[PDB]
Amino acid sequence: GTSSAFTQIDNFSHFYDRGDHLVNGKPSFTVDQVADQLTRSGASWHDLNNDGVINLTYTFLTAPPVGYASRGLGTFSQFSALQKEQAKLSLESWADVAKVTFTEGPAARGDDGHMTFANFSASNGGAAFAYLPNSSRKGESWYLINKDYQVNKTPGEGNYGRQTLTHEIGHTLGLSHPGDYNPTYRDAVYAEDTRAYSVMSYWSEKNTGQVFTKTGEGAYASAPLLDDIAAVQKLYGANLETRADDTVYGFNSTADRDFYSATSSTDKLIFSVWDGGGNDTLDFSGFSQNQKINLTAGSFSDVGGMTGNVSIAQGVTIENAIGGSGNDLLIGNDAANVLKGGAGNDIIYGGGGADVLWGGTGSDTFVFGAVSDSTPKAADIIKDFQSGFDKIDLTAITKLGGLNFVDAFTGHAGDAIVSYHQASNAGSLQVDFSGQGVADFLVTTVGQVATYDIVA
Ligand SMILES: [Ca+2]
Ligand SMILES: [Ca+2]
Ligand SMILES: [Ca+2]
Ligand SMILES: [Ca+2]
Ligand SMILES: [Ca+2]
Ligand SMILES: [Ca+2]
Ligand SMILES: [Ca+2]
Ligand SMILES: [Ca+2]
Ligand SMILES: [Zn+2]
Repeated sequence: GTSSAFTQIDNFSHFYDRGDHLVNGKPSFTVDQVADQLTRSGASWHDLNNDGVINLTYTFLTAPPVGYASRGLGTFSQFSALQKEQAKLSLESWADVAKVTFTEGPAARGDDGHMTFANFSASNGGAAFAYLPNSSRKGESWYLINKDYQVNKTPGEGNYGRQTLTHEIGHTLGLSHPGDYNPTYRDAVYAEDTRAYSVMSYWSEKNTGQVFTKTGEGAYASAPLLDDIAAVQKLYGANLETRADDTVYGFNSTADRDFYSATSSTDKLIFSVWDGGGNDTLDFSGFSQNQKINLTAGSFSDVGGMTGNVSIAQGVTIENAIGGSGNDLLIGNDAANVLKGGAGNDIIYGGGGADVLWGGTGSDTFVFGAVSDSTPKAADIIKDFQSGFDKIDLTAITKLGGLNFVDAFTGHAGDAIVSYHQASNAGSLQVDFSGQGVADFLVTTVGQVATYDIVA
């Protein structure tokens, strides 16, 4: 067996596993499988000028097009400045992940296509609608506005007015709904068909167990989520030029995107991280709720008192993570990561590569699941180890067999050596798991480590 600390880590890393199993009686689909499902119509824009990207233009209509009255949409009206500002933010988030550009202007000669945005007042027209890129109205999207329906009048980060724009633009890009779909999630074709995985879904995250808000309140992702991202990149290619240098997401964010920014402990973040390279950090230092942060590509995290609301896109490598003042879990990846616990009692799992770990205040547990996690040639470093408070857990390696603390390796498996260098305040832990008479596991610390601070 293992310790509770390790079990909590292993559980969270598998908590959102997708594929090859039944969930809610429906098949669980992987991100790749969903990317195919959302693009099953075959409709897309084309690179007419062959420059390796889809360059599109758009116009905020100022007057009803020819044949407009035959649509039955009622009174025509131009987008307001608010809508124009939000539409641009929606277009931008799509342009960040896929090789597509959107430039305001009239249909031009070298464009691969043209888009249009406008409003109507006749409810019969629905809350909003768009057309696929292979239709005769390719590029068009329409939004309802009247006394009885006002959500499109004040679109804004986090509200349905903004996700609507992002959703309709999705359609114009060639994305379909997760299913053909009175309809309910029961009619879904796969399990992850909820707004927790894709803004194209009609169902709430509640169907899959996630928790974003309370009744009476609304909370919707403003930008393309995990599956949406995969879907569009599969169509137009991933944009690696986006934020290719060091980036911070969340608190103290440097991503310059409203939906990746947190300035209050009450903020509700719902996003999927797309990044192009560099040493990146997920800073969630401003929240007081227990969190669970996973730096694995394509994985989900429970951020700011919510669950399954944050994720990293497939093919993205994020290097660092900062917990809040609650008791959190932090899981790194194969890269060298800087993992910060913050206040509270945290459990930190470095993974592969030499990692830098910071417990913070509170009793913290640095967990190791394999020997390859902290080797002599690539050992982790605990910068703030507090003897008699913190612990080093090797329970997943020793499986509770214990260690034999000695001063020098005798050539027996399980021999462990805890040393301290009172001059540099540096401590270390060595062990001979294989029993070859030399160390095959090393953990360096800034702060004296004792024999009792080790759990095995
Ligand atoms: Ca082009
Ligand atoms: Ca970056
Ligand atoms: Ca990176
Ligand atoms: Ca913490
Ligand atoms: Ca690591
Ligand atoms: Ca600590
Ligand atoms: Ca801590
Ligand atoms: Ca490691
Ligand atoms: Zn739709």
